[PDB]
Amino acid sequence: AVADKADNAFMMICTALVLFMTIPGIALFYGGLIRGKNVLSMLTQVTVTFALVCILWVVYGYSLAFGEGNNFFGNINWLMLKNIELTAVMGSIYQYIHVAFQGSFACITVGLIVGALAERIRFSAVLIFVVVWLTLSYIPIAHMVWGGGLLASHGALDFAGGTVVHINAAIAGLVGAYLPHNLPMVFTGTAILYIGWFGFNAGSAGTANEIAALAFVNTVVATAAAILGWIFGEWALRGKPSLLGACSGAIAGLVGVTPACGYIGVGGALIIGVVAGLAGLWGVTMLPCDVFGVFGVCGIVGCIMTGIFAASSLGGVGFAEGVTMGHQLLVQLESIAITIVWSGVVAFIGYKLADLTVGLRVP
Amino acid sequence: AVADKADNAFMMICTALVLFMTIPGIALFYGGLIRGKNVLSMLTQVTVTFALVCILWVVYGYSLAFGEGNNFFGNINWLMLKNIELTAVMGSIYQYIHVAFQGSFACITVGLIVGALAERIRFSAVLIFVVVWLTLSYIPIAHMVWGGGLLASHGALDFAGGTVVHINAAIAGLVGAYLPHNLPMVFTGTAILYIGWFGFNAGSAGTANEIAALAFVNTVVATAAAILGWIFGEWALRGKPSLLGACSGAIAGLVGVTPACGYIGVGGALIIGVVAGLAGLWGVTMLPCDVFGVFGVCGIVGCIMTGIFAASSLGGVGFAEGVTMGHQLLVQLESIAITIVWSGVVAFIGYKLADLTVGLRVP
Amino acid sequence: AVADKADNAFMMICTALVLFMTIPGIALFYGGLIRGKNVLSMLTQVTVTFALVCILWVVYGYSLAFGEGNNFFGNINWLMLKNIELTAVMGSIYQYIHVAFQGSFACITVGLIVGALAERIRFSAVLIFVVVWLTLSYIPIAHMVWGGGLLASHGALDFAGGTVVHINAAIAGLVGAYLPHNLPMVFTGTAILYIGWFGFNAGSAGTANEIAALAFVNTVVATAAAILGWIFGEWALRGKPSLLGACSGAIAGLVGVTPACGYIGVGGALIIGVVAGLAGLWGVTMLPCDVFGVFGVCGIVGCIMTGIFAASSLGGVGFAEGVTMGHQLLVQLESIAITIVWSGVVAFIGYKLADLTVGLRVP
Repeated sequence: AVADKADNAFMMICTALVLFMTIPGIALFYGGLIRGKNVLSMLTQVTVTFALVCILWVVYGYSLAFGEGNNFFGNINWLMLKNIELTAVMGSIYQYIHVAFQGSFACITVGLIVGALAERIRFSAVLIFVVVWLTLSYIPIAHMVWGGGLLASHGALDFAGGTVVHINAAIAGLVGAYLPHNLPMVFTGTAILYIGWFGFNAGSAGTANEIAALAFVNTVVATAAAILGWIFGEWALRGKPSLLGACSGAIAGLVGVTPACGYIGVGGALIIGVVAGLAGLWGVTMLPCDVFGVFGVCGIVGCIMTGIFAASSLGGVGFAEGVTMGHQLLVQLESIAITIVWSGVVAFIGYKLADLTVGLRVP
Repeated sequence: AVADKADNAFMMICTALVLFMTIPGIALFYGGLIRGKNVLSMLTQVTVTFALVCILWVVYGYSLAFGEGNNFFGNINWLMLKNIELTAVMGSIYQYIHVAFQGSFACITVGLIVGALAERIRFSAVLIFVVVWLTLSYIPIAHMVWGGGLLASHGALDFAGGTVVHINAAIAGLVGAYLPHNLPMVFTGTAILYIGWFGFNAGSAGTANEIAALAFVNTVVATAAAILGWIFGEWALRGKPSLLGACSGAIAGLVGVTPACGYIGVGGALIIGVVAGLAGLWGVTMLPCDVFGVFGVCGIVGCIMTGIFAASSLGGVGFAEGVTMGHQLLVQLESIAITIVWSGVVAFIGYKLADLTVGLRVP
Repeated sequence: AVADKADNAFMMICTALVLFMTIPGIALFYGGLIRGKNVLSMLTQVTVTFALVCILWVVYGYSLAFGEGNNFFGNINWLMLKNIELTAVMGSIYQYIHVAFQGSFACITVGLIVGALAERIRFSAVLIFVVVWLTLSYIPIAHMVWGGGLLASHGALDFAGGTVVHINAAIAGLVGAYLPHNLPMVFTGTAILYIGWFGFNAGSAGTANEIAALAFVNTVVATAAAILGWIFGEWALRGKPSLLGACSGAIAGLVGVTPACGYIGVGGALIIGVVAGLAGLWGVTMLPCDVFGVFGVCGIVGCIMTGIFAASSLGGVGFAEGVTMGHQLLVQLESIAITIVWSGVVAFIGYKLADLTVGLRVP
C-alpha cells in the first residue's frame, strides 16, 4: 500500500476542519448560550480539556482505539506512536494523518460535553472525568465501531459517528445534567461547526473519492432540510421562527446525517434532514444541557434511518451482501442501545470518581 | 473522462470555503452594519434563505442551470440529481462536487441580497422573492454564462461571476432598496469573505492547476491594491482612513477581480484592484444597501477590464483565436447590459408577487 | 520538473490558512488585548499594512527573497513576477503558488508587529517602518534561511520560521516597545491562529507527504503540551488557571514547534511543547507588547531544541550527514544571534527614519 498525495492533502485539511469545530466552534456555540459570568471559565475548561485529549490520544488513545486487540479494545503497541514508521500507510494515506484525523473526533466529542457542563463543575473534577470517560467510553466505542470491534464485526453502519460522537456525548452530558445572552455568538459557533463538519463528514471517506463527494452533498442537503423542518415546526407551534431555532435546526440536520452521509442518496438526506429537524425540536421541547437533547435524539434518529436509506431501492449505496433492511435495522438498534448503556455507565463512574476525589459541584 | 482525486480534494475544500462566505461571512458583515435591534432577524433570514437555496438547488436548480437545454435554461432531466451516476465526471471532478460547488455560488449571491434587505422586508415576502429570483434570474444567468448558454456562446469572459453573482445581486438589491454599531464584526465578516473568496476565485478553475494558481495570486494582489486605492482616496477626500473604508476597499478589489482572476497577469490584477477601490469609493459616495454600490460598480468595472487585461500583450492568457480587444469589450458590455436588465426585471416581478401575496414591507 | 496537482491543491489551501492567521486571526487576538478605544485604529493599521506587504511582495519582495543572488539577498530578475512562466515549477508545485505561500509568511510576520504597536504609533510612521523593515529585515533573513543564503548554506534548521517569523518579529516589536477588555475575542483570535497554523507548519513541507503529516501531528502535540505546561505553571504560581494563560500557552507551543515540526518525533514535540509553555510564562512574567515575550522566548527555545530533537536517537528525522548534535546546536545559536542583531538594527533604523520624517508617536 502506497500513500496517495491527493488523499493525504484532503485528509490533513479535513482534520484541521474538524479541529476548527472544537477550537473555536463548540466554545463559541456554548459561549453565547450560557450566562455571561461563566463564559471565561467555560472557554478555559474547553481549551484545557482539548489539550488533555490531544495528549492522551497520542500517548495511548490511538493505540487502544485503533490497534488490533479484541472486540472492545486495541493494544498498547502504539504508545506515543512507537512502532509506526513515518512512511506507514493506513488505507490510502500516511498513518500519521489517520492518527490526527481520529484524534480530532475525540476532541469534538469531549468539547460537546465540557462546553455544556463547565458552568456547574469544578475544574479539577472535569479533568478527572475526561480522563476516565475518554479512556473507558470514547476509546472502546471508537474501537467497536471503527476499529474492527464488536459493532463493525456485526456490520453496523455509522459513517461519521452518530454513535461514537453524538449519542456517546449526549448520554455522558445527560448523566452530568442529572447529577442566551449572545445569540450572534451562538450563530457564529453554529456556522463554524457547519463549515468544519464538511471535514468531519466528507473526510470520513478517508479519500477524495465519490463517497466523499456524496457525503459532502448529503451534508449540505440534510442541514438545509433540518433548518427548514425546525423553522416550520417553530412557526407552527410558536407562531414565528427564531435565530436559536434556525441554528438548532442546522445542528439537528448535521447530527442526523452524520451516520448516514456516505451511505444514502440525496433524497434520503432530505428526508433524514426534515425528520431530524422536527425530532430535534420535539426533543428540546421535552427533556445549555438541552443541547444534548438535539445530539441524543437526532443521533438516534440518524442511526436508525441509516438502516433504511442505505438501501439501493431508496437511492443508497446498498446494504452489504446478504443483509436485509430488517436485519440492518436490528443491528442499528443494538448499536444504539450498546452505546447508550456503555457511555451512561462509564460517565456515572467518571462523575463519581471525581466527586469522591475532589468533589463534583463547582466550589 | 476519469476523476482526478487532487482536483476532487481541491474542489470540495473550495466549496466549503465558498459556503463559509455566506455562513457566517456575509451574515457578520451585514450584522455589524445594520441597527442592533435588527441583527437577530437578519441572521435568521440569512440562515433560512440559505437553507431554501440549498434545497431548491438540488431539487431543480442545478438541472435547470447546468443541464443541456437552450440559450437561456437547461432541462429537468437532473431533478433531485436523478440520472447522475455517483461516479459521473464533470471536467476532472465527480459531478456531485460540481453540483455542490455551483450551489455554493447561488447561496452567496442570495446572501448578498437578503443580508441587506432583511431589515425592511417581511419574512414570508423574502422567501417568496428568493424562490422567484433564484429560479428566474440566478438560474438562467448561470446557464447563459457558465452553462453553455447565450453569453458563453458569444465568448463572454467571466471567470468567477462578475455578472452571475455581483452584478446580478447588486441590481436585485438596488431594486429592493428603491421599493455601523459594530465595526469589529464588519471587519470579521470582511475577513471571512476574503479567505472564503480564495475558494470562490481559485476554485473557479475546476482543477488545482496553473490557472487556479494564477487566480489565487491575482486575488491576493487585486484585494491589496483595492484596499490601498480606497484608503488613499479616503485620505485625500476625508483627511484620514477608516476601518469601514479599508474593509470596503478589500471587497471592491475582490469583486473587481472576480471576472478577471483566471485571465489576467499580476500587473493587470494590480491595475484592476486600484481602479476598483477608487470606483467603489466613488460608487458609495454617490448612490446597508450602499453595499450594492460596491458590488454593482466594481462588478461592472471588473467585467469591462477583463475585456482589456485578458490580452496577451498586457500579460493576460490571451483572447480566443480571432478575437480582437475591441470585439471582446463589446461582448463584455453586452453581457453586463443583459445581466442588469434580466436581474432588474425579475427582481421587480419577485418583489411585486410577494407584495401582492403577503405584503412586502415588514409589519 | 512537473507540478503535482495534489501538492498544488494542498499548498493553495495552506496559503489561504496562513492568510487567515493575519486576516482576521492576529487582528482579533490583539483586538481583545488592547484598550477598546484603540481597537478600530489597530484593525485599520493591520489591514492597510497587510495590503502594503502583499503589494511590496509581488513588486520586488519575492524576487529579492527567493531569486538567486548572494548570501544575503536575491535579485531583481522577478520584479512583478516578470520572467516567471505561468507553468514554471518550484519543487513540486507551480511557482506562482510558492510566491503566494511565501508572501503569506511575510504578512503574518508584519501583522505580529503592527497589531501590538498600532496603539502608540502614527499611521504614516507605521507604513514607513513596514517598508524599511520588510525590505531590509524580512527579505534578507528569508533569503538567508529559505532562499539558499548564509544560514541555509551552514545547515541551519528552521522548518517553518522560528527565526524568519517569530524571533524576527519579536525583536522588531521589542525595539518599538522600548522607543484585556474582551477575552472571548482574544480566544477567538487564538483559535484562528491555531487552525491557520496547520497551513503554516504542515505547508512548510511544500508537498502533502509524510513530512507534512509529521509537522501536522507535531503541531497538535506541541500546542497541547504547551497549553498544559503554561496552565500548570499558572496553577502553581497563581493558584488557578486563566483563559489568557491557556491562550498564551497555545501560542507558546505553536511558536516553539515552528522551527522543529518537520524534523522531530512526537516525543520531541511533547517535550518542546511543555518547555515552551513554561518558558513563555517565565518570559511574560519577566520582560500588548508582552506578546513579544512569548514569540521571542519561545522562538529561541524552539530554535535551540530543534538542534537537539532532530537527532535520530531522539526520534527525529536525523541531522545531515557528518553533523553532530554539538555542531548543529552551534549553528542554531549562531542563526538566532544573527536574526536578533539583524532585525534589531533594521527595526531601529526603520523607527528612526519614520520619526525623522513624520514623527513616531501617535499625534
